[PDB]
Amino acid sequence: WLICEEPTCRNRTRHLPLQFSRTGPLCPACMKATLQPE
Repeated sequence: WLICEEPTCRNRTRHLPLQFSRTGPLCPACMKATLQPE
Protein backbone atom coordinates (compact mmCIF):
# COMPACT_ATOMS: atom_id res chain seq x y z
CA TRP A 1 0.00 0.00 0.00
CA LEU A 2 2.97 2.46 0.34
CA ILE A 3 3.35 2.10 -3.50
CA CYS A 4 -0.40 3.05 -3.59
CA GLU A 5 -0.26 6.28 -1.38
CA GLU A 6 2.84 8.10 -2.83
CA PRO A 7 3.03 7.16 -6.70
CA THR A 8 -0.55 5.90 -7.64
CA CYS A 9 -2.77 7.83 -5.15
CA ARG A 10 -0.90 11.09 -6.14
CA ASN A 11 -2.08 10.18 -9.72
CA ARG A 12 -5.63 9.86 -8.11
CA THR A 13 -5.13 13.60 -7.22
CA ARG A 14 -4.82 13.88 -11.07
CA HIS A 15 -8.47 12.55 -10.92
CA LEU A 16 -9.18 15.65 -8.54
CA PRO A 17 -9.05 18.20 -11.54
CA LEU A 18 -12.12 16.06 -12.80
CA GLN A 19 -13.56 14.97 -9.32
CA PHE A 20 -16.11 12.17 -10.37
CA SER A 21 -13.73 9.41 -8.91
CA ARG A 22 -13.62 11.30 -5.47
CA THR A 23 -15.08 8.22 -3.74
CA GLY A 24 -13.03 5.79 -6.03
CA PRO A 25 -13.67 1.99 -5.05
CA LEU A 26 -9.96 0.79 -5.12
CA CYS A 27 -8.21 1.25 -1.63
CA PRO A 28 -9.57 1.97 2.04
CA ALA A 29 -8.92 5.77 2.77
CA CYS A 30 -5.45 5.90 0.99
CA MET A 31 -5.36 9.48 -0.66
CA LYS A 32 -5.09 11.27 2.84
CA ALA A 33 -1.89 9.17 3.58
CA THR A 34 -0.27 10.79 0.40
CA LEU A 35 -0.78 14.12 2.38
CA GLN A 36 1.19 12.70 5.43
CA PRO A 37 4.16 13.27 2.85
CA GLU A 38 2.61 16.32 0.82
